[PDB]
Amino acid sequence: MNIFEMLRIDEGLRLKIYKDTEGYYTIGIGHLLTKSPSLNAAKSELDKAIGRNCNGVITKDEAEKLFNQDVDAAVRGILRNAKLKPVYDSLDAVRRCALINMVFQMGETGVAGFTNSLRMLQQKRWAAAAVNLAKSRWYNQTPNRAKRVITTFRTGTWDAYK
Ligand SMILES: [Cl-]
Ligand SMILES: [Cl-]
Repeated sequence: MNIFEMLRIDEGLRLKIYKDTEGYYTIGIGHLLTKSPSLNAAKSELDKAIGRNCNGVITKDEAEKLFNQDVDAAVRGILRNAKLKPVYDSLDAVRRCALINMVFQMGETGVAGFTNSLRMLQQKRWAAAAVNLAKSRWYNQTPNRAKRVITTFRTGTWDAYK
């Protein structure tokens, strides 16, 4: 299992603009287009992102291209971030994937705000970190996806995804 398979399970693949769980305009494998109500702000952001007139529809190849960009942006974002980097560096490979997962979904800024959870992970206090992570809007809004990520942090294995 790897980061790509993991995120593909959590986000799905959609070739048509669609609205995410929060009502935001998204496409492909979890690629946020805009936080704006406007479907047109979305179709435009979309053509700008793809470099063609898409009219809200992209191909598989295009979805995977955006996905590669986003995973790469997530990983570099973490490595540049004074708060995230030390956590990432202290973790084993599987748990590193779990942190990338959260960063991909909530952005660098959102995750960096999980101060206490971050401390616990860095302290290798698995069980306590799992309990803390669950006390969040994140967990309450997308519980099944959050539980899979949380179990990943707790156990250090891919069990939740297999
Ligand atoms: Cl809560
Ligand atoms: Cl969910």
